[PDB]
Amino acid sequence: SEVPMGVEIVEAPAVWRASAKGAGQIIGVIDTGCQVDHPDLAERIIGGVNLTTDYGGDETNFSDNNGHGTHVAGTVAAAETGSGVVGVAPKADLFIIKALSGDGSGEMGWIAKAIRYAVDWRGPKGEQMRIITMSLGGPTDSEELHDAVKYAVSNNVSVVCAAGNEGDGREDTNEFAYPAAYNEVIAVGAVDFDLRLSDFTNTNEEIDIVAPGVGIKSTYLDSGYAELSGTAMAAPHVAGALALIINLAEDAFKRSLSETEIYAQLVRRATPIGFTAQAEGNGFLTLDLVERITGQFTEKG
Amino acid sequence: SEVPMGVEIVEAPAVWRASAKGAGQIIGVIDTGCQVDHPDLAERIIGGVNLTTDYGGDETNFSDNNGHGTHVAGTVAAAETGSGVVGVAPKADLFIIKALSGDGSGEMGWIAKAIRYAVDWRGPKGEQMRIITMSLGGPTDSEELHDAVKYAVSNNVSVVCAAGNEGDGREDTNEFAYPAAYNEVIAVGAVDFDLRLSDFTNTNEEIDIVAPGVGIKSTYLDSGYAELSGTAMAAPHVAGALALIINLAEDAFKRSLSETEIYAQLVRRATPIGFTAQAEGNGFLTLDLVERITGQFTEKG
Ligand SMILES: [Ca+2]
Ligand SMILES: [Ca+2]
Ligand code: NA
Ligand code: NA
Ligand SMILES: [Sr+2]
Ligand SMILES: [Sr+2]
Repeated sequence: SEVPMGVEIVEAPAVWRASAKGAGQIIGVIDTGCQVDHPDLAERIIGGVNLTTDYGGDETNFSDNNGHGTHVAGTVAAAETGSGVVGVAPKADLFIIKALSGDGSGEMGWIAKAIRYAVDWRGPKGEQMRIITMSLGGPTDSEELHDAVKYAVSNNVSVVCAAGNEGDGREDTNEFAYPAAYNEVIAVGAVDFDLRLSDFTNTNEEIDIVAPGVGIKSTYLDSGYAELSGTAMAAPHVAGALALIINLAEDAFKRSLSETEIYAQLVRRATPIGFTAQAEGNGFLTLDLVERITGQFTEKG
Repeated sequence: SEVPMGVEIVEAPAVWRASAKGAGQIIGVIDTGCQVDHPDLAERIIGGVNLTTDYGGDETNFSDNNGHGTHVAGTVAAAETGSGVVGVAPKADLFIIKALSGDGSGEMGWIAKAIRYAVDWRGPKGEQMRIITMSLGGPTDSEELHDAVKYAVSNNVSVVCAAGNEGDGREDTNEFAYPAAYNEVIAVGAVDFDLRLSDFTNTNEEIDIVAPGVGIKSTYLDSGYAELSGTAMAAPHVAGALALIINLAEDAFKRSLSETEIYAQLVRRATPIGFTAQAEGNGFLTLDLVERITGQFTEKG
């Protein structure tokens, strides 16, 4: 089906109805930018920015030299179309922030302003962003990346990061990457479709959750489709999951929720597997877990 | 058994082993003070303060004129003894803050300093407090009660409050009490042993969880035992639950956790019943829920 397996095990379809499919949420994608014209993405993308000196400092060209950030974006919100793929939140909107280059590398300061950009951003109506996603990592702790992050988190924005693919198969070796390594962030590691712990996934004391990250079919360059692998692919499932969660929990609680409140709601939709918390964090993302533990039986007409 | 039913449905016994029974955590009880000599409490109480002008401004007499704060304290940590009752965290220590009078009333400013006291407190080693509990409510929002609360929460202290017993049986009438009504607090409503929604429990958009609050047998005055009722009795189960949760989650995550992190861990040990979130918040406190969803089978020798 139009739906990939990762969007499936994560249980997004079980909650689309109650979540309005992510409708009304704007997700910032910080990556190598995006193919704006891909049929599976064009009505999701409502804008973007270029902060690399790719295309020579060209502030408004945020298309994709790599293919990476096109992939990630599909996982977050590839729309339903009969065609290709659907993302965890096919009614959420994507703001593209190209802060990586065609070589897939970026300088700490490209990231930091990307974060700030998205927080400080507004669009026509005053439509602001609530989730940001970054399937990208750096071995280096520079403060003020930290600060951009803390800037975000305390203006009720949720920050979702790939954990890093610099690890072995020991839960007990711990390997870090930034910004996933900061506490304020939602740091996502990777498992495959058999919930086996992918080898490359960084383990540490700051991992929040894991999601599918092996052979993820999603939107590719030149209106294509490709299967990539990495914690870069895990991260966006939890990015989308958050648009669902905000909607369905703001319904239920009948008000706005804090960053804190959102995180708690994410975490209660996580199911431990058999790995340590340094490896799986709070568990694997199971978006229907709350319904399932509650088991009300309702009429059917 | 020495164990009351509320400590039982809440599933405290299922996690005592892994939590060290609350060992190493100091819970502040803000109430009508406590019978320091009750056999079921004396080795739990490691100090206390009097901030009422009961016993004429007598700063160091924190015994109990009412019986209320003796009850609450038992629910939090009545120790195992073969005798009477056991609390949700029978190895946690209690600091008594009398800020209510023999008439069970207190002035907003007695509360506010009680909170501040406990935060700013230290004992011999530099043993500080992590949980505070307040089975007490006031119809009035005075800022700087708010601030005491925010003071607490941002110095990694968790604040646990009775929701209020000024409600009907409609989930949709919403009735408030302070400090339970502030967002930063963990506000607890009451259900009975059949998970029926007790009538008196305040409902609103700020309720976090519910726990047993009908006919709670606990430690009473003059080394007695009594069954009281109210959200005042719900609150302490979640107070104790937090000492368990901190211990077991700091084991698992192998570091210190923030206020945020603690709350998420509480909330994932809550099971919705069939009521709205205005009524049950995130659900009923089920301390073994995480194990149960994870279902690893381990050897037995
Ligand atoms: Ca490792
Ligand atoms: Ca009501
Ligand atoms: Na599609
Ligand atoms: Na006892
Ligand atoms: Sr985190
Ligand atoms: Sr709250």
